[PDB]
Parts: sequence; C-alpha cells; structure tokens
Amino acid sequence: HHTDPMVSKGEELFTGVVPILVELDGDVNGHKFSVSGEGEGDATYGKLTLKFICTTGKLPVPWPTLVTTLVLCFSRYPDHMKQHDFFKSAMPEGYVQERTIFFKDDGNYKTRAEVKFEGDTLVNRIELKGIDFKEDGNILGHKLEYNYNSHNAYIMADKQKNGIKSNFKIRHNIEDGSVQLADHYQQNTPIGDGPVLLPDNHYLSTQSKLSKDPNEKRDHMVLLEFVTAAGITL
Repeated sequence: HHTDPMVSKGEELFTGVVPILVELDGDVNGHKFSVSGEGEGDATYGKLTLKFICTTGKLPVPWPTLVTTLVLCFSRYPDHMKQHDFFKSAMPEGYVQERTIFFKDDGNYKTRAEVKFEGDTLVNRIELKGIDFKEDGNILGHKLEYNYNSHNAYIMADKQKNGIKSNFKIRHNIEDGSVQLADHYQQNTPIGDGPVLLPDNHYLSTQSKLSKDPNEKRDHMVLLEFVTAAGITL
C-alpha cells in the first residue's frame, strides 16, 4: 500500500519470492565461456540466493570477479525511498545495464545485460568481453581469494538518457594479502517507452557470501547477496 500508483505497480511485481535465471556468454583474451545461474530474489529483505555453473568447463577467470556482472531490482528500498527505485519502475519491460570494469594494472571487462521478466521469471542476459589481461596477472593467473567484501555504491540520475549512472570500486583480496582494485562504471537505461522513476542521489549497501555445493562436481559459485538502499533520511 503506497500513495503513488507508479510505486504500487513496481512493488506489485516483487511481492514474494521471484525466480531468477542468469545467462552469460563471455570472451576474456580469447577464452570463450558460458555461465548459467538459477535462484530466487526476495525484494522485501533485499535477498538473492543464486547458484552459477560454468557450462563450458573450467571458468577461465576467478568467480569473485563476476559477482557484480552476474540484478538490482531485488534491492530493499525503504518505504520513504520507494519513489527513488528506478530498477523496479522499469519492469516488466526491463532495463539495459552496461559496465566497464577496470582491473588496476590489468585488463577490463565490458558488459551489456538485459534484465526483464519472461512470464513470472526475472531473466538477466549478459554478454561480457574481456581484453588486455596479463597471462601471469591476478585474474588469468587465479590469484584471488574465494571471498567478497561489503561495499556501498552511489546512484545518480542521468536525466538526459532517462536512466541512472554509478561509479564504484570493488577490492578483491589476493592470496598474498594484497588487493586487486576493480573500478566499475555503470549506466542503466529503460527498454520500454513508459515513464520510470528517476532517483535523487542515494547509495546501495551490499554484502555477499560466496560458498560451494559439496555435492557439485562442475565449476560453480553459490552466492548469497543482500542489497539495501540508504542515504535519504525521514
């Protein structure tokens, strides 16, 4: 129950637990790979549970480097901030999420994703191109720890494109106790013609836990993610 019928329309699609399917076709320095993911999102708690399988064999990059690529419509927007939820307002027709991810002293990922409903299922369809990576480096050399760290990301409207932009840094732990920086540039634009909610400046707070399925022999990542919006007060 919200005063704004635009907010009601978005909230209605994300009542209860929504099934998620993730598809990624990837090419990093000519290593071609595919990832499939399945799980559930619960926007009420900002909670995602996903299991990803590399369907082409061994993943040629470390799993932690793909967490941000592999669905911000499951973010928990507090009641006083629901007018600022671009991600749900674009559904069900969906949104494009584009990134460039710069790995300091290494290569970059270029990603393009379509996030939309197919019936009751929320689908994230991604293409990833990776170029200029070092053979011996932390990424292609698999020197990252299998873990993730809490981070905040500031969201700004881009009035011109009727979308949003975000720039933010992820620090990946290297197995020697150093850090690999990953500089993220992000833009989102709606797929539909309809109006969307353009937000005031705010931030998303994210926690992620990575685990393994002890019965799974395929190369895989189990992901538990919480995302909460913050930074506008009552």
